Amino acid sequence: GMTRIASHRGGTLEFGDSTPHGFTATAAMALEEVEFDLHPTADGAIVVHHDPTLDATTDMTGAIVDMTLAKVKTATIRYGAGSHPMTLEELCALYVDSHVNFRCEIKPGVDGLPYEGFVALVIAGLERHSMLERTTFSSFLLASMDELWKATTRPRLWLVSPSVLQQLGPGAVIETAIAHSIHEIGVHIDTADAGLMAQVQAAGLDFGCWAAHTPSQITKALDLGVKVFTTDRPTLAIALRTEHRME
Ligand SMILES: [Fe+3]
Repeated sequence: GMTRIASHRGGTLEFGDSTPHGFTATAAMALEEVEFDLHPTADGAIVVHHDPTLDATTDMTGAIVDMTLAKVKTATIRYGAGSHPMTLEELCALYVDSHVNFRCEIKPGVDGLPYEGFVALVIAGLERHSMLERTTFSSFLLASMDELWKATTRPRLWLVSPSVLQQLGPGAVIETAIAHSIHEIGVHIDTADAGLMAQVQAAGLDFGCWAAHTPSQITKALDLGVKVFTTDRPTLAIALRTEHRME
């Protein structure tokens, strides 16, 4: 078939991290998914932002869950020409009329523990704005995968970090997925190879990748024939795939 392309945070290295501009630009592009992360605010809002704090990519400091949607909207995103962080409702508006689908990540808080009651709130929100039926859900945490398995019929994918992959080893990663009724894993592109993909598929699991940001990495994913990869350079990915097909 054809390896799908997911725009990492709207295309971080083209448009900045999680910017209205990058999401808008991604919404009009010739790829299949946009990838993004969500966190709650202290007053029940759902904001699109990678880290659980605002420090790294904005001019404001603090944990998103400790602050109001008001304060979060006062923050300005680095390299985002004046942009503020998006709510989920706002993000949904840009994609309702687009052909590109959602790949949502359930990230934990600053303490690394999952947000209590949030998976439900995200599922409600997406249903309320007519995108749930176009969302694939992802997380590094089995606690979050387990909540998703119980709360939704949408596709679920487990993000397997290099540490987990190396330490558990592929055998145990596969056993753990199967034990949790997880039908797809995503590994860091630098930890992927043909043998690993063989082993994963032989167990009945889909195999995708993440962090394919360079020409080398992007080409590796296409040559390997993975199901999907996230990329901070979606423009180049599309161009490299189009050219890979023909070659
Ligand atoms: Fe993510």
